[PDB]
Amino acid sequence: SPLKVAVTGAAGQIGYSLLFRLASGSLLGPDRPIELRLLEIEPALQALEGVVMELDDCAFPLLSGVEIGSDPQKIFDGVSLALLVGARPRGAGMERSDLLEANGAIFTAQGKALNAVAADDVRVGVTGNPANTNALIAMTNAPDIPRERFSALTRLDHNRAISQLAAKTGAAVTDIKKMTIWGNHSATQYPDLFHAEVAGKNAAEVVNDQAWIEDEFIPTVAKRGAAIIDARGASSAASAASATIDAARDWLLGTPADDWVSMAVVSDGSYGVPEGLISSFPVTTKGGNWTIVSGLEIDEFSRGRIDKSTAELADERSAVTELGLI
Amino acid sequence: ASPLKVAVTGAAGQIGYSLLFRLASGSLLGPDRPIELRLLEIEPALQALEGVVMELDDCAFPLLSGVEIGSDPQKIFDGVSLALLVGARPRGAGMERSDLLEANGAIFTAQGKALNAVAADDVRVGVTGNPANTNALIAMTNAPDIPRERFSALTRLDHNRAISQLAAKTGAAVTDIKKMTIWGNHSATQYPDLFHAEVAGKNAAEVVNDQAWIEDEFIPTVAKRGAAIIDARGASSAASAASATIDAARDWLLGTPADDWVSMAVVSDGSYGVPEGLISSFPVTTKGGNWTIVSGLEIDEFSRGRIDKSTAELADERSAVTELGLI
Ligand SMILES: NC(=O)C1=CN([C@@H]2O[C@H](COP(=O)(O)OP(=O)(O)OC[C@H]3O[C@@H](n4cnc5c(N)ncnc54)[C@H](O)[C@@H]3O)[C@@H](O)[C@H]2O)C=CC1
Ligand SMILES: NC(=O)C1=CN([C@@H]2O[C@H](COP(=O)(O)OP(=O)(O)OC[C@H]3O[C@@H](n4cnc5c(N)ncnc54)[C@H](O)[C@@H]3O)[C@@H](O)[C@H]2O)C=CC1
Repeated sequence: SPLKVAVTGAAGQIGYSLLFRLASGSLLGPDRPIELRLLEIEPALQALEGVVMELDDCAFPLLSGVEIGSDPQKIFDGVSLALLVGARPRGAGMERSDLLEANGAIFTAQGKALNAVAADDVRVGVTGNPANTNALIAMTNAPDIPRERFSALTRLDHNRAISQLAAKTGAAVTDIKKMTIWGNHSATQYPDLFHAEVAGKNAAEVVNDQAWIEDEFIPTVAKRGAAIIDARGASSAASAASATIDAARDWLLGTPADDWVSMAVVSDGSYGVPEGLISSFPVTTKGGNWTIVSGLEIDEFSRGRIDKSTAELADERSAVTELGLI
Repeated sequence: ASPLKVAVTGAAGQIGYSLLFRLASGSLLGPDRPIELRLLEIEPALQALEGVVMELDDCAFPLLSGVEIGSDPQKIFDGVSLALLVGARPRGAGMERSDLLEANGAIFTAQGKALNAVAADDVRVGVTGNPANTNALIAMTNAPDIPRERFSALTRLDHNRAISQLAAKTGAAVTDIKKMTIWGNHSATQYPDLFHAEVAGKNAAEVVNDQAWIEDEFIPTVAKRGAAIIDARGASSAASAASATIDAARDWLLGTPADDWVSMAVVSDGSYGVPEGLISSFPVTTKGGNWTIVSGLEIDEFSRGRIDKSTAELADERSAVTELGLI
């Protein structure tokens, strides 16, 4: 039976990479058909028709059907996975608050729609920026969907961190395990080498260089989005779509034993992350359910960085509360 | 498995951007066969290419064993077993499709020589850049030490587009559609052949039962699909062209299903009255990196007319690149 998958922002950059991955089998593998439900805003519908034409022209055996629309209550109808990509990208004259203000209402409305018409088993992945806060907004506006069903994307941060570590250590990405991104999808994010493993050995022990971690690794990961913008002239697209795919796939199909991934999810207070925030944690997944990895010891350096990020998250929560978005 | 060395030219372009990430995540060889990407561009695009590689790196693809970038085809093609020649000017910005022949041909003269000098003995070469058939003809001719059967031009997009149209018309799913054939040139003279195609074990032309629909709607719709995409999106069909490039290479290397066949523009041995030595689209089955033209098909009158128009065009293009000294 085809999985009903809603994708918002389907005519934009990320969408133009993502839809073809989805329809070709990148999400659930070669034996699981997919129904795509694509949401856009009015002046993009024509372009969306174009995208659908290309989808048709790929002759994808797993693509059971495509519906397009501009009403979230039509498109989210009975969907089991909602990928909320639609939102404006970061502009050059924008402060973070500018983008937060620009995009939040989207998630108020979409959270309400999901609450009204989504399938009982729905999982909701939020890619549109600011990811964490937009997920908080959607979650809060869908009180009849379990709060655990909402996750903001920090998987791009996670994969970027894996890439940087792999490059530094001369290891293959398949040798890198238990990478963690803590907190916000922003320049305050904390990539944690202290619980990661490179080819079976503690990553911090392998790289043996605190000054590298602080001066090169962390800010290269944290500011990689900006670096991509500078090198390419626009924010990440194909890699954001790939990260969206990885996160949703792992969420639905489960994480490898002896590994974990980064997902921004609602905090119950674990690791001193304020309750109610959407914050990136190390998690394992099984049967569509995530579990925050337990028993980790948080060193003083890591604690300082994590707190910096959660402080930023709390500020964002206050800001959207003031705007009346939640 | 040891990483397959795959060259992709035009890597910083639109098709490239839609192609590389699917290649690196396993679309070509499946979940357990790593690949080494070797990416070729011209100098003004190298900076953009760096950005692309940044994104590739940021996907942390387990199958992507490594990436090399450069502008020297002798270096980038070194040891490759698959060369996907996507690099070439597209239509637009002062150029119509007919202008591409002279604009792009020399690329393939040069890359042909490069491949001849440095590619792995087992190399297969797929030409996407337009005009695809004639560019493949040029590449093949300038690589005399590589078997002629190793070169193929992409008609798989036409093929997939025709499958799409047929499935929509008949209310069938794409999995119902078998034995689609595109004959001839990847151009407006292409001939999508419903007479040998199947819709779930039924003759496709009979299922549609409407010769007027075939001639007046189906064929021109398939032919002009690129322009339709542009008119709708405001940008060209990069994702579906990338998808077709992947399909063709994948089926070439891994083989076609036993109940099916695909379209590939390959060198003609005179089969079906297609002048020898043209790179022309044929129905083919594939096994282990080799193609075989499907034999014994009865060519009806109408089909014959259309096929001959397309091969006539291909002959004129061959003559043109011969006059230009590209072969
Ligand atoms: N979390 C992450 O790792 C990353 C997040 N992003 C964010 O993802 C978002 C999308 O980025 P791009 O695709 O590059 O931008 P884009 O502008 O190319 O595409 C956004 C699309 O969303 C559509 N849209 C706007 N409002 C909508 C609504 N209410 N419902 C449905 N669709 C709507 C627009 O019409 C547009 O086509 C941006 O906010 C960007 O900052 C981007 C990269 C990485
Ligand atoms: N056979 C088919 O079904 C299709 C063929 N095409 C053709 O594919 C070609 C590429 O299309 P797009 O990606 O849309 O164009 P594009 O302009 O976005 O990209 C072309 C890229 O090729 C690069 N390039 C030029 N000369 C090169 C050389 N000697 N070596 C390496 N790279 C080189 C350019 O710098 C550019 O980055 C065009 O010729 C287009 O007409 C396009 C769609 C379908």
